[PDB]
Amino acid sequence: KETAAAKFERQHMDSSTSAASSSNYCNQMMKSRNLTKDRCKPVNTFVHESLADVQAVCSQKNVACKNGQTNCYQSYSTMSITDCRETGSSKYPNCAYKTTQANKHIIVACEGNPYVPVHFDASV
Repeated sequence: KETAAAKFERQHMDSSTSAASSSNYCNQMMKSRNLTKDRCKPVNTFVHESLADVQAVCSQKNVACKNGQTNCYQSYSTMSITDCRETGSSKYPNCAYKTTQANKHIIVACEGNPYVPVHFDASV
């Protein structure tokens, strides 16, 4: 059954692009990563870095997660991220997203051994 660590990679990693390059990125990626299968996931972030650099955040700065959990970590560095937010025209199964490209610090929740990212908490 898909592990939380593999789910994190499927929902949030895009190491094969340095940034989104068209306003269609989100529409394409959300669908291809199967995030719109049962319903339109309202918001999702993609990280354009190597997985190794993202797993390493689990050893960077410890911060409370937005929900008060103490297993969150904030990247020491800014990262290339694409934010995808549902549009007013989004209608299941035709989920429609606005693509935003930015460079920010990321916040993830880590668990297990090896200790790796399992949830994308926020970009700051």
